[PDB]
Formats: sequence, structure tokens, C-alpha cells
Amino acid sequence: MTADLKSLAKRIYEAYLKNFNMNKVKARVILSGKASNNPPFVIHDMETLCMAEKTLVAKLVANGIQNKEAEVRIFHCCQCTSVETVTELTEFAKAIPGFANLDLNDQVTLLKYGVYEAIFAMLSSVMNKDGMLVAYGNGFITREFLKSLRKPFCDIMEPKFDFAMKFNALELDDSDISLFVAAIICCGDRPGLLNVGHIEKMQEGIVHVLRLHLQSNHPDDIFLFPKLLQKMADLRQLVTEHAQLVQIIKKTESDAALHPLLQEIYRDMY
Ligand SMILES: *c1ccc([N+](=O)[O-])cc1C(=O)Nc1ccccc1
Ligand SMILES: *c1ccc([N+](=O)[O-])cc1C(=O)Nc1ccccc1
Ligand SMILES: *c1ccc([N+](=O)[O-])cc1C(=O)Nc1ccccc1
Repeated sequence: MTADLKSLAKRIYEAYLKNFNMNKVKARVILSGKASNNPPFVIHDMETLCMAEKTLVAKLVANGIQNKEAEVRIFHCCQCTSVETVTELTEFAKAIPGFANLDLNDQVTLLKYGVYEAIFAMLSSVMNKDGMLVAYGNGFITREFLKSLRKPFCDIMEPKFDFAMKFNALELDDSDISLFVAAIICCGDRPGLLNVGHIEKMQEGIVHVLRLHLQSNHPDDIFLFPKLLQKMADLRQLVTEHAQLVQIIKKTESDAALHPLLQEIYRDMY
């Protein structure tokens, strides 16, 4: 672990912090409650959802959804967070060594397949066995209430909870996750890459830092690196299955539109 690797790991850790408002330390302190007696507003039934919705009533009417189904309202706002994280993620990639120096069409292809793998990865930071933080930790929507929603919407988030529980068990911190997200973006395995060489050289540099950092920060978890590698595989499958459910929902739910930026991501993906 040379001084250059430490630096590369902290400069990525820094970009991670300065591009993602919500991190695992903020979420773990909100969820713990040892830094405030003002817990987030809990959303467990349809009534509590409408109470919370009273805060963004303007945005609901401007999008033509206030009178739609609760399932449509939730996952119409869920799409905004996705677009935000795709933006935060794009600016985060500008910190990966040699990423900006790649062909523009490559940068899009890497983010096209990686953002949702990174999203579901970071989404674990705000999750526990009972729910997830929403609105920058101001709210907490419960896992049961998400399952109670009618099909197929109840089938959207439950798989992600299943991933997070086993993923949080690894007990990664923001230092580990920033390098994990950087690794997800630099997969030379994506379909439709022009310079498959430049990327691989860029990945092995990021992957190298991830392994060494994980061996130093979590020395007792001897095979923590291999496990995360398996977690990347799992994430690819998770996003693959996700895009399938989003297509099925776009074609069988007239009230559920697909955000333009998100459509392009999902188009001709899997
Ligand atoms: C999205 C869907 C529903 C609600 N709600 O009914 O409370 C809120 C949101 C949302 O994204 N809120 C928010 C506000 C400010 C900053 C981030 C997120
Ligand atoms: C949907 C997708 C992602 C997130 N997130 O990671 O913060 C949150 C949501 C969501 O459903 N937010 C929400 C907040 C308040 C009321 C309803 C829904
Ligand atoms: C994002 C956050 C909140 C709301 N809302 O309270 O209605 C809506 C959105 C949003 O992204 N709506 C949308 C869906 C599809 C295409 C463009 C915009």
C-alpha cells in the first residue's frame, strides 16, 4: 500500500463525499438515533404516505400525479432520486484516474450499465431490515408497506432489501464503498465498448486499490475482496432483473411513465 494508493483512495473517497449528499455515516447515525431525538417521519401505511406527500403537493400536481394511484406516485418520485444519483454518479466518475481521457461514447457506455449497479450498491447504506431512509434521511419508508403495495410494484424494492441485508453484513464504510462504486463503473465487460484496452488498464488500477484498501481496512475479513467481487456479479444480475421488471411495468401500467434520461439508460441494455 504505497503512498500513491492511499492518495488515490482518499481522492476517490473525497469525490464520493462531495458528490453524494447521503453517505453511510450520516444514515447510520440517523438510523441509530444517538445524535438527535427527532426521528425521521415514518411512512408505514397509505395515510402516513399522504401526510408526507403534503410537503411536495406542488410537485405532485405539476407532474399530473396527485390523483393517480399511490403505487404510481411513489415510483414516480423514486425516478427523480434515480436521475439525481445518475447525475451525482456522472460527476463522481470524473475522479477515476484516466476516465475523462476515454472516448465520450465509452464514458456513456460505462455509465449506462454501471449507474444502477452503483445505485443499488449505495442504496444499501440507507437500508435496514425494516425500511430505508428517504428525502436525505428526513423520512423512513417501511419494508412492509412497500410489500403491501399491489403487484407488480411490491416486487420492485423487496429484491433490493434482500441484497442490502447480506451486503451490509460485510460492514463496509464510506472508504470501502467509494472504491467499490468506482470499480463498478470501470467494468471492461460492458457490451459496446470501443477501446476495450484503455478501460481494462483503468480497471486493474482501481481494482488494485480496492483490494489493498480492503486488506488494510478490514484485515480480519481475509476474503472480503473476493466476496465484493461476487457482490458485483450479484449486482449485475440484480440490475438485469430490475430492467426486466421496469419493462413489464412500462407496458402493463398506463399511469406509469418512464423518465426520458432513464429510458435511454434502459434502452437496448439487456
Ligand atoms: C418523493 C416522493 C414522495 C415524497 N413525499 O411524499 O414526502 C417526497 C419525495 C422526495 O423526494 N422528497 C425530497 C425533498 C427534498 C429533498 C429530497 C427529497
Ligand atoms: C424511491 C427511490 C429511491 C429512494 N432513495 O434512495 O432515497 C427513495 C424513494 C422513495 O420512495 N422516496 C419517498 C419519500 C417519501 C415518500 C414516499 C417516497
Ligand atoms: C420526481 C420527484 C417528485 C415527483 N412528484 O412529486 O410528482 C415527480 C418526479 C418525476 O420525475 N416525474 C417525472 C416522471 C417521468 C418523466 C418526467 C418526470
